Amino acid sequence: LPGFATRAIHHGYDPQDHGGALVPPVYQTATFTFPTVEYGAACFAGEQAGHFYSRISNPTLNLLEARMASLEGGEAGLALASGMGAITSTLWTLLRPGDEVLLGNTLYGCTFAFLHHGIGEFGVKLRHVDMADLQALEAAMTPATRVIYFESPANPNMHMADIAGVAKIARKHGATVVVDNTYCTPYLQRPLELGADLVVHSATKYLSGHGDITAGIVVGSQALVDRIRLQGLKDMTGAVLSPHDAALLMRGIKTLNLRMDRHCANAQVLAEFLARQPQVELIHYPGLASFPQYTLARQQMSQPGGMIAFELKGGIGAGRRFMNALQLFSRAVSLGDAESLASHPASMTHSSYTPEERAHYGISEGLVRLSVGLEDIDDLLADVQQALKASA
Amino acid sequence: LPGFATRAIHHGYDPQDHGGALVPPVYQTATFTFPTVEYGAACFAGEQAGHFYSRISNPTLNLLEARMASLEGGEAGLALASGMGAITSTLWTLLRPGDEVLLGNTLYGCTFAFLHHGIGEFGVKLRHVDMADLQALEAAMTPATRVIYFESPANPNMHMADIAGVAKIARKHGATVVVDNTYCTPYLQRPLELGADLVVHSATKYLSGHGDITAGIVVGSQALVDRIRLQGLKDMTGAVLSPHDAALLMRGIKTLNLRMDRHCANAQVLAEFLARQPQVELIHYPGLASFPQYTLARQQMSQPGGMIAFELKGGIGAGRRFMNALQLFSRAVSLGDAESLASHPASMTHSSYTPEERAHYGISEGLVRLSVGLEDIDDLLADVQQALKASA
Amino acid sequence: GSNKLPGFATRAIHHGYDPQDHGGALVPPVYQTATFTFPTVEYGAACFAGEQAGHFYSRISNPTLNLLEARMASLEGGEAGLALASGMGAITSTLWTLLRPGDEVLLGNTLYGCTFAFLHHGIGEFGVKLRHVDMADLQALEAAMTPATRVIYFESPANPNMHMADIAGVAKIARKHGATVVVDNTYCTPYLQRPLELGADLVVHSATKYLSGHGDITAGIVVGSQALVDRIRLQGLKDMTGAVLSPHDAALLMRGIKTLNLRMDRHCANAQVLAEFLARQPQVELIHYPGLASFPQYTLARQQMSQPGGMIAFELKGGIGAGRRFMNALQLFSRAVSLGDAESLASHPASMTHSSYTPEERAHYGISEGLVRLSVGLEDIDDLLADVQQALKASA
Amino acid sequence: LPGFATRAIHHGYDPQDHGGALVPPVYQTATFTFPTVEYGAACFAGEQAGHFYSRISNPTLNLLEARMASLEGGEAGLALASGMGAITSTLWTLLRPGDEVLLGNTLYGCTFAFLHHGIGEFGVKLRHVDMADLQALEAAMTPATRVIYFESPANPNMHMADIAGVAKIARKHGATVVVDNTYCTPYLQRPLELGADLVVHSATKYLSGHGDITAGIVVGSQALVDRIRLQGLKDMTGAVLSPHDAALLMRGIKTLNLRMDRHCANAQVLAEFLARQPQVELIHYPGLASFPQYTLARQQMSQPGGMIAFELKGGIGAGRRFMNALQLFSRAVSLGDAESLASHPASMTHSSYTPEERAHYGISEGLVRLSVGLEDIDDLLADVQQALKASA
Ligand SMILES: Cc1ncc(COP(=O)(O)O)c(CN[C@@H](CCS)C(=O)O)c1O
Ligand SMILES: Cc1ncc(COP(=O)(O)O)c(CN[C@@H](CCS)C(=O)O)c1O
Ligand SMILES: N[C@@H](CCS)C(=O)O
Repeated sequence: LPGFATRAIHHGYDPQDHGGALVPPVYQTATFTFPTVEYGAACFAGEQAGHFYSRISNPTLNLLEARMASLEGGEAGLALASGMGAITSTLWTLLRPGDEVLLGNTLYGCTFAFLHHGIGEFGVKLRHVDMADLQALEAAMTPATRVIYFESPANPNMHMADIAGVAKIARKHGATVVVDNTYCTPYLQRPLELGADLVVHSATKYLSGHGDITAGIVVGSQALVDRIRLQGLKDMTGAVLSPHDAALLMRGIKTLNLRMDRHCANAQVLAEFLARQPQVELIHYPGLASFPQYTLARQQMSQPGGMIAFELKGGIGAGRRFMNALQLFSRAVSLGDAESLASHPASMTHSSYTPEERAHYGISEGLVRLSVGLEDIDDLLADVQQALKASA
Repeated sequence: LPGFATRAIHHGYDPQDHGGALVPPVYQTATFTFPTVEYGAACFAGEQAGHFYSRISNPTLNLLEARMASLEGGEAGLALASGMGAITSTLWTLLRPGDEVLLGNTLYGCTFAFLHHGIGEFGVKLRHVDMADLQALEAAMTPATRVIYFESPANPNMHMADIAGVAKIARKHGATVVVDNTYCTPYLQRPLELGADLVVHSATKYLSGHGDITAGIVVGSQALVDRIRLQGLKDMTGAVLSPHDAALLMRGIKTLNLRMDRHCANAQVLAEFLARQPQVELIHYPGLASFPQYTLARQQMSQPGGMIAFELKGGIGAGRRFMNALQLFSRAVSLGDAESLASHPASMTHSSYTPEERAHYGISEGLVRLSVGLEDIDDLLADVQQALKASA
Repeated sequence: GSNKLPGFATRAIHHGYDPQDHGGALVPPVYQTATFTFPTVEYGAACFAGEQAGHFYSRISNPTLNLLEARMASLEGGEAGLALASGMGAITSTLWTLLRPGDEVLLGNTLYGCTFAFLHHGIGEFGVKLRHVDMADLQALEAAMTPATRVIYFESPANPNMHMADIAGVAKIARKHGATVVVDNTYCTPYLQRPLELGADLVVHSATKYLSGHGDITAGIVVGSQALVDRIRLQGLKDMTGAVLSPHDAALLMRGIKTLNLRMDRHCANAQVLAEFLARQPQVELIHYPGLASFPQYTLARQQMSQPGGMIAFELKGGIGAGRRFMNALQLFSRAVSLGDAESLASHPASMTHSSYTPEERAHYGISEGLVRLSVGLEDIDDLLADVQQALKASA
Repeated sequence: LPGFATRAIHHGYDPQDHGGALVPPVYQTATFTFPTVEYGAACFAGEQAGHFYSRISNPTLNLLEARMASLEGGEAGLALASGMGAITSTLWTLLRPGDEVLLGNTLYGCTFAFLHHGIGEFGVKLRHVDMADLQALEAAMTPATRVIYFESPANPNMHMADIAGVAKIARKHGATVVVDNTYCTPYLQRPLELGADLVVHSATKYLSGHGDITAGIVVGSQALVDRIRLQGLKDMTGAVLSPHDAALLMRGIKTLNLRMDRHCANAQVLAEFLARQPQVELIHYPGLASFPQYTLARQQMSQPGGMIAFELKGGIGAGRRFMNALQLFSRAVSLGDAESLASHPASMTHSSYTPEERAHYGISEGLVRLSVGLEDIDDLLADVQQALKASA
C-alpha cells in the first residue's frame, strides 16, 4: 500500500488515460452527453459507470473524492461547495422528524445554528453530551437516537472525544457516527479507522491550505455516501463544488503532509512560548504536557495540530489590545491557511450563540484563538511577543 | 434608467474603484481580515458594511447579485452554487412544519423530489394546483398557505401561469409568491414586476449561456434575500458559489440579450418547421398561434423563448430513434447553452417521478424537449429533418 | 447533402470537438498541465520527431490550445492555427521565423504602435530592411518590390486611422515576385474579413480584442498554411519568443468565439448608428467610418469587409484641446486603450497607443493630433448616443 | 528583515489595501481605464504611477514580481509566459549584431536552439566556455562580450559555475552576467547576492511546483528589468503571463521552502542508493562527496537540489529498459513537479540524433535524469529498485 504523500499526489489518476496529461484536465462543464438515450437512461437509473450532470457527479470531483477517500481510509468520498454543504447534506439525508441526534458539547457556530435554528425546527430532537464521558453518552441513548455528531478537537477550545468509545456504543444501538475532522485532516487523524461511519471536513481550511476556495468533503461507506449524494446534495442543498475549485483543492492536498508538519512545529513553539508567559491564564494546546486530555489526544492524533486557544489576564480588554497590536498575524476568522490568523470566537465565529449559550457550552470571555501559519517562527514569535507587551 | 444591455454590462461597477480595471478583479478568497477587532465585531453585527467570510458574502458575488437584481428589477440578489441551491436555500428559510406550499402542476424533477421526498417529509404540506386556473388557486388557498411556488413556462410541457393574477390572490390571502424564471431570464420575463416576491434561477442555463458553470440566483426584496442569505445559505445548505464561477456567470450575462435573441429566432423557425412535419403529433412552443396560452405568452414574455416540446406520432419508439439519429444536436439534459440539446424524458430522466406521477402531473412518454442553441438555423433544420425520417 | 460546409456560427461553437471523445463533456475539459507523459520511451521518441501524433510539452502544443487553433483555422479558412500569449506574440513569433538579416519587409503605411516599434527598434536593428508603402496604391507596391523583399506585412483596416489595402491585389503582386503576405486581421475578425481567402499567406490577430470580446485575457492567433504555421510554432514560439498561451485563457477565448457572430453584428450596428449621428454634428471636422459613403476607401471596404466594423475615428473642431474636454466628459464610454470589448472605449492614439512614434513619425504615417478613436461596444445605442451627445455639448 | 518563508507568503501585499482580502484578488483584465486623459497620457510617459495595459504591467503580475524580487534579493522582477519568454526577452534586449555572448558549455535544449538557430543567425556571436575555469573565461573575454549567460547547475549533468568569480571578471569589462537559477530556486541559491546582474527562471518548474502552469521570471536591477519589460516583453516577444497563472504561481511559491526541503531529502536518499548499485557506471548529484565540484556546490547552494543524473552500464538498451519498467516515476521531460519524473535523453529527446552526435554534447548513451518528487521515499526506492533489475 503506497504511503500517504504518494496517494495525496497520485491516487486514482493515471496520466495514460487522459492523453498523457501529468495534471488531470479540469472538467469545467455542467452537463455530459450520451451516445444513445439508452445509455442515458441507464446513467439516471444507476446501472452504468458514467456521467450526466455535474450537480450529481463530475470526473474532476470524482478524482478529489476517491483521493480523499483513500487518505481517510474510507470507501467513498463526496465533494461539496462548503463545509456547511457537507454537514447539512449529510444530516438532511440521515435524519427525519422523530429521530434524535446526540451532539458534542461544543460545535462550530454555523453547525450549532443549523442544528438548533435549522433542522431542529423541523422536528428533529437535539441533545448535547460530553463525548469524552462514555457513561453519560450511554445514559443519553434512546431508541430514537439515529445519529451521533461531534468535532474532535472541538472548535474552539480543543475538547477531545473518545472516538473508539463513542463508536463502540453506537454499534450496539444502531447509531451512525459522524465526525467533523476539519482541524486534524486525514494526515493527523482518521476517525473512520477508530470506528466512525462518516467524516466531514471544511476543505476550505487545511486541505486547501491557501485560503482561496470554499469547499466541503464527506467520506465514509459507499452506502452512506451514495445516499448523501443522491438525496442531500442532489435534492436538499444543491451545494455543488466548482470543478475549478476542486482542482485547486487537489493542488492543495499535494502538500498537505508538508504543510501540516510545519503548522504543528510552529504551533508547538508558540504554545510552549505562551506557557512561560505572565500575561497568559490558560492554554488549550494538545501538545503541551499541561493539556487535560493529553493522553486521549495522543491515541487519536499523530501530531498536536496547528490551532492554539488561550486566555489573557486582563480578560476581554487585554484581548482587544493584543489583537489590534498584531502586525504579522492577521485579525480574521478561518484557519488552516499559509497566513497566520487570530480571532475572538464570541463576537465573531460563534456570534450565533447568545451570551448565555456562550457560557453554557464552554465558550470563554478573554479567549483568543490562533491558527498558526507557515511563516518563519522567529517572526511569529516576535509578533506575539510585542503584542503581549501592548496588551498590558 | 439605462437599457437592459447597458446594465448587463455595467451595473454596480466603476473601474475607478478597482485601480482602473475594466473587468472587476476576481476575489478568489475564503476570508477577509480586519484592521481592528471592534471593526470586525461591527461587521458580524451588521453595524458595519464590510466583508468577513465568503460563504456569507463576497465582493465578486455581490457584483453578480447587484447586477442580477437590476436585471430582474428587484432590490437585492443572492448567488448560490446551483439552481437547486437557490430553490432549497429559499424554501428552507421560508417554510416550517405545518406551513403549506401551493405548487405549480408540473415542476422540474429535482424540485419535485426536493418537495415530495425532502422538505415535505419534514412536515411541510404540499398541494399541486393548475396555476393557470385562477378560480382553482383561490379555492385551494388556506390560512396555512405560506408559499406559492411555480415555474412559467413549466418544464417540460411549457405550461404557463398568469403571474399577476396569482400575485393578486397571494396579496389577498397573505402568501409569498416564488417564481422559477430559469427559462425566460430577466431579458424576456420579470416576475417581480408582476407582483411576485422572489424569483429563482438555475444560472447554469441561459444566464451562463456556455455550459461551463453550475450556479443559482435568488432576487427579491432586501428583507427576504437577507433572510435567505443568513439562514438558508449560511446554515441550511452551504451552497456557496465559487468567485471564479461568478466571474464566468457575469461574463455570460454580458451577451444575454444577444444570445436570447438568437435562441428565440432559431426556435421560432424550428418550431414552425416541426408543426408542418408528418411525424409530429403535437407541439408546444409559446410562439406558435396554436399554443393553448398564446395570448398569455405574448402578454407576459417579450419573446417566445428557446425551448420546444413536441411529441412524435410513433410514441416512445419513435422518440428514441429520433434522439439517437441527431448528429449536431447532442443527447443531454440541461438547456440554454450555445450547443443545441435534446432530451426525451421517456427513455432518460423519466425524471425521478413514478409512472403515475409523470402521467398525473403531465409528463408524456412520446415527448421530446429541445433546447435550441446558437448554431446556424439551416444546419439545425437539416439535422432535425434527417432525424425525423430516422424516427419512423 | 453532407459535403456542405457548416455555417460560421455552427463551426464557431462545434468545429474540432465531439463530446464522445472526452467522456461526454459538453464543454471541452481544460488541459491546465505543463507537461505530458509517455507509455513507453519509444512513444516519447516519436513525439520529438513526428512519427506519432502525440503530446509532450505545452509550450510546443496542448489539446486545449489545439482545439482553439483548429477552430480559428476553420473560421479563417486556413489549414492550421497557432495560439500565443498576445497579439504581439503572434506578430513577433511570425516575423522572427520568416525574416533574417538581408531580407526586406514591405510594411503598410500605418501600424499599431508596438508593431511599429518592434520593426524599427527591434528586428530592424538586427539587419532586416524595412520600407513603408501605401498598400492601397498597387502601382507603388509593385515599384517597391525588390529581389530581397521576403514579407509584405500590413493591417487592414489599419490601427488607428483605418486605412485599407486591397488584399487580393497585394497577393497577386506577391505571387508574381515571390513574397509571403502577412495580414493583421484584428479589426475585422474572420467573421467580417478573411484575408487567406483573398490570397494572403498568413493572418495574425490580437485575440485580446473582438475574438475574446470581454477584455479579460491577453492572446494571439496566427493562421495559415500547415508548413508556415509549423515553422512559426517550432522556431518563433518555441525558441524565439516563448509566448505560450495559458490553457485557461485559451478556454476563455473559445468561450468568447462562441458569440463572435452576435457580438460583431451588434458592434457594427451600434457603430453605424453612432457614426451617422456623429457625421451630422457641428463639432466634428472629419469622421472616418467604413460604413459612411464619405469614407475615403468606401468601395474597397464594401468589397472586402462584410460589415463596416466597430471602430470610429474622428476629429473635433478645437483640435487636441477640444479632444480632451470631450473625452473627459464621457460617463458611459471609458477612457482606455484596447478595443473590441463589451464596454465602449474612447482613446487618443498620439499620446497613448501610438506613443512609440515621435511627433515627426505621427504626422508622416497618418496619425493626427486631435484624433479621437472610439471602440463602440455592446451597450444599448440610446445610452451611447446620449453620452456622446452630452460630451459634445461639453466640448464646445 | 523577515525570513524567507514569511516573505514568500506576505511580501508586497497588505489585505487592508484590498477590502480585507486575505488572498490577493486576481486582475484578469486586459485594460485599465483613466479618470482623465491627462492621467492617461502621464502613465505612458512614466510621469504617473498607474496602470494601462496588462502586456506592459498588471497588479497581480506586479505582486508576483515584487515577491520574486524579494526572494532573490533583487531590485525588480518581471513575469513572463514561460522560461523561454524570460530568456528571449532578456537576450533580445541586451544584445545587438556584433555583440558576443559568452555561454556555459552545455545549456537547456531550447536555450541552445535560441542562441544558435535564433539570435545567433541575426549577427550575434556565440562562444561556449567552461564557467568554472576562471582563466579560460578571462582569456575568452573580448570587447564584443556584452553578456555572460549560464545555468548553475547546468545539465551535462550538474556542472557548476563560480558565479562570484565570473562576476569579478565581468565587472572588469562592463559585461552583464545572466544566471538561469531554475534548478535551485531562490530558496537554495541567490546569484544576485554572489554578484550576478540578472537571474532568469522557468517558473514552470519548482516555483510553481505543481505542473499546472507555464511561466518565466526575470529578477535584477530596476534599470535592466525596465528595459526588458519595455522592449523585450512589450515589443520583441509578447510573452505575457496570464494573471490566472501568476496567481497559481504565487500560490505555489507559498510552499516553496517546504517542497524544496522534501525534494532535496528524497533526492539525497535516492542518490546514496543509486551510487552503490552495480548497474550504475556513474552518478552526478551535488550532495555526494564524490561530486567533482562538491566544495563549489556547497559555497553557492544551501542544499544539493532535487535533480539527479546518472549513467547505466548497459548503455542505450539498459536506459530504455529502466525507463519502461518505472511504475511510479512518469516518463516525461520537465522537472520540479510534485510527481517524480524520469527522462532518458538517448532514447527520447535526442533519439533522432546519432550515437556520435550525443557524445560530444556530453550525453552518455545510458544517461538517465530524475526529477525527484514529493512522494514517500520508500515507494520511490521500490520503483527505482525494480526498474534497475529490469535494466539487466
Ligand atoms: C470545524 C469546522 N467545520 C465546519 C466549518 C464550516 O465550513 P465552510 O462551510 O467551509 O465554512 C468550519 C468553519 N469555521 C471557521 C470560519 C467560518 S465563519 C472558523 O472556525 O473560524 C469549521 O471550523
Ligand atoms: C492591430 C493590432 N495588432 C496587434 C495588437 C497587439 O496585441 P496584444 O499584444 O494582444 O495587445 C493590437 C492591440 N491594440 C491595442 C493595444 C493597447 S496599447 C490598442 O491599439 O488599443 C492591435 O490592435
Ligand atoms: N433542468 C435541466 C437540467 C437538470 S438535470 C433539465 O431538465 O434538462
